[PDB]
Amino acid sequence: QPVNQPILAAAQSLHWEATKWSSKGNDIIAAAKRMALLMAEMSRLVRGGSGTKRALIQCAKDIAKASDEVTRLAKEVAKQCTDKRIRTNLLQVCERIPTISTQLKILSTVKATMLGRTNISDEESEQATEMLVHNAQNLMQSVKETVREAEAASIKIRTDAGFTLRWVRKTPW
Repeated sequence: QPVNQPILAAAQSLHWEATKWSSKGNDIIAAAKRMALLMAEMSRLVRGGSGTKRALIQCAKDIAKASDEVTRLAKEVAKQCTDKRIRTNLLQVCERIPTISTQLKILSTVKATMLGRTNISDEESEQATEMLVHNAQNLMQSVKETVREAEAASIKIRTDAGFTLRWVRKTPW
């Protein structure tokens, strides 16, 4: 029942952004929603005492897989974008995500191995937790920025080229 509040808040931050749009014809939106949902599960798992070890590692694996989908798709959009200013801005963020999510897998495994066990101090334990939480905030923020910029980039899409990603806002009606 206990939940690591900053991870849950980072997850809700991403969710608030992703749910501004429909997933229909929008994978970036679908993957971002999945990440937000998985990251909320992560806050339960880090704060949960047992059985977390297998689930903590799998949750990080799921989140990293969803991030590769976000990165892969956001890179195509940058490619089809005429505005260099937006194209350049989107690409760096897309590039950073794989590094952050690779780090999520490492830190989740570290936190998972160091659990239940009384060998390590409460200091090393909290630190492992804080490293994980920091990575989670960074990841949530990077995907949120990627969602916002990918939408901004769609406006400038090369005229009549390939297939675009559909941006429909659900806030109205």
